[PDB]
Amino acid sequence: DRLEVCREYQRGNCNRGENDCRFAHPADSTMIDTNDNTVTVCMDYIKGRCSREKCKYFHPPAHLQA
Ligand SMILES: [Zn+2]
Ligand SMILES: [Zn+2]
Repeated sequence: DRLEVCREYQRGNCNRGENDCRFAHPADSTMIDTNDNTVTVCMDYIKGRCSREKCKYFHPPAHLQA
């Protein structure tokens, strides 16, 4: 899974906010591919199985997985 990052979020301008927005709002420490502005998803998280203390892969909220 490779999710499109919210360009408005990246420039400090997302008026929808993270909860509503259907694009990714990744943390500054999260792996991002600058070639296409996507974040590769943590597949463990999708299954409720990510127990890593500091995972560097995007954990998509429920409304993005929908
Ligand atoms: Zn957004
Ligand atoms: Zn994870």
